Amino acid sequence: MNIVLMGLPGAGKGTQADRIVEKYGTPHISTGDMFRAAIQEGTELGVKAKSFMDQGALVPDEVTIGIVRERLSKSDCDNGFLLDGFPRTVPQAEALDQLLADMGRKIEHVLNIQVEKEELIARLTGRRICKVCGTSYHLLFNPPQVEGKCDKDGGELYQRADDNPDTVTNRLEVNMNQTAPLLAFYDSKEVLVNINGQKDIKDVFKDLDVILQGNGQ
Ligand SMILES: Nc1ncnc2c1ncn2[C@@H]1O[C@H](COP(=O)(O)OP(=O)(O)OP(=O)(O)OP(=O)(O)OP(=O)(O)OC[C@H]2O[C@@H](n3cnc4c(N)ncnc43)[C@H](O)[C@@H]2O)[C@@H](O)[C@H]1O
Ligand SMILES: [Zn+2]
Repeated sequence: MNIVLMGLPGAGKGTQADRIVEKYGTPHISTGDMFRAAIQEGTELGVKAKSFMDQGALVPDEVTIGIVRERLSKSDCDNGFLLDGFPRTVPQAEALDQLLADMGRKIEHVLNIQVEKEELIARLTGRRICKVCGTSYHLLFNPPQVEGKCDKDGGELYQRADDNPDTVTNRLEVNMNQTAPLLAFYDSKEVLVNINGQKDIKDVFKDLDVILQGNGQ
């Protein structure tokens, strides 16, 4: 289906994304991941993006919408898709509506994973990423089976440069600044669903599953 996983930095979007892909096998589209790739590719876009990313600020809308416009217009998204960490602003939200309006489609579910700020901060403090697949772990709450090695590919784990305290507080503030309105936009569009993310990973997924697995509740 056409899904959108939103939530503040550290809400467990990627974490829950890996589980949603397994089951339904829908294309995981993460703007955070795409920018990170452009950067690793060394593109001009990646150079300009990193500047904002390092600071913890949003990458300008026009650039962000642009890359999402291109990625979603690809064939591996006709049967469905899982946007992750997008949109984050109202312009992004509308640009996404029109984009799909042309393809004769629409967003069908906006899953908003909610967690209090303090938990969000603890989650980003001791987090680690797999050098090989991008997946994350948490030294305390969700450690890898074997220290420093990804459970999927044995890849090395590392801390995101921006997962430091200063940047984290700026990241949380900037993104929240856009939330309330973005949440209303979707709620008045009858597609939003809040979900308690302040629980075990498995349990947060079941709450997500209920909506994806259609069947009433
Ligand atoms: N649309 C857009 N517009 C403008 N700019 C944009 C943009 N999109 C991206 N950008 C730019 O790119 C930058 C980086 O983007 P991005 O990579 O998307 O950064 P982010 O916003 O900080 O979000 P995260 O992916 O890091 O968090 P997440 O919720 O997936 O967390 P995770 O699952 O690891 O979970 C966190 C930790 O918690 C643990 N965890 C997960 N679930 C649980 C649970 N249930 N209980 C306890 N711990 C848990 C995990 O193990 C992990 O260690 C942005 O700051 C911005 O500059
Ligand atoms: Zn990995």
